[PDB]
Amino acid sequence: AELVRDRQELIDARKKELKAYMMMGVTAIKPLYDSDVNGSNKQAAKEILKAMRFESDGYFFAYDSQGINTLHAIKPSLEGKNLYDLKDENGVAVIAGLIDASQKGDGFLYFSWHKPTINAQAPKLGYAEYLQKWDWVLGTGIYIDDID
Amino acid sequence: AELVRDRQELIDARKKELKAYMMMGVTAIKPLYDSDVNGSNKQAAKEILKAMRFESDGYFFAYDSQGINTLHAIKPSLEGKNLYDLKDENGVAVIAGLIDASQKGDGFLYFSWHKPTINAQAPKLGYAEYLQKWDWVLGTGIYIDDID
Repeated sequence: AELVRDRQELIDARKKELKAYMMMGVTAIKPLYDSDVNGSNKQAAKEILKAMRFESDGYFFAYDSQGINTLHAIKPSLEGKNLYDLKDENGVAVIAGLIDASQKGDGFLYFSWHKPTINAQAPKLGYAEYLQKWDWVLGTGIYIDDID
Repeated sequence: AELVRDRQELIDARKKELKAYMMMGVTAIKPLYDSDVNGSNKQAAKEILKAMRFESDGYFFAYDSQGINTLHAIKPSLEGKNLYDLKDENGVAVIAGLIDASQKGDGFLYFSWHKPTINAQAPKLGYAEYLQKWDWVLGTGIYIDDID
């Protein structure tokens, strides 16, 4: 019960951090987002979000409501690909799950994904917010393999 | 000793957060900073940094090595003023202390400053990093009045 409690404390602290990091990304592009005329500023906002880090493994991605990648800080070759049907190694439908979490739920989803610092899959806790003007589900995450 | 220990744990957790937030701000402007030609991109970087928040009280400021404010997210009327001699209510030379912390020390300084959410002075822990190309001591902080 105690070791379980300590783990949940660590998770909850990380969820609070995730909301802060997301706020930083959303506010960093706010001048562009607010002044946008039919997508004129999307390219500029992409360049800012893809540069941002809160640690080596701490980066942004975004997908539209159809599951098409609109930006990826780590693997920009994903941009323009439809990943709606993508499943992780445990059968989690990651992209569909993030779209739904951000729109209909609390923004959070557990799944496995490439982890930059080891170039291999690892368990992650993702957090996404929906930016309706651009139809972007904008997300980031923390890796939980240290806990787990 | 226990209540002292819990306070130090809270402080250290906040210092870790501060380093993350600073990284986000530094990386958000990296494309601009890296491609800058003699200050051409400073204005654009200011607009991004002044919009960023990690909470209502979580924002950026910057001063040059002479103590001249170069950006302030909360009170932009400070920009261009020389605040090198400024002292808080406890006689802490805030601007000189941040310049020195960022250049010669560990980046951290305790001082009191206007806190947005109460529009009044409150104790703060600041963290600054030096960006030499622009001579900006770029900083942010967390308010500690809750602990204290």
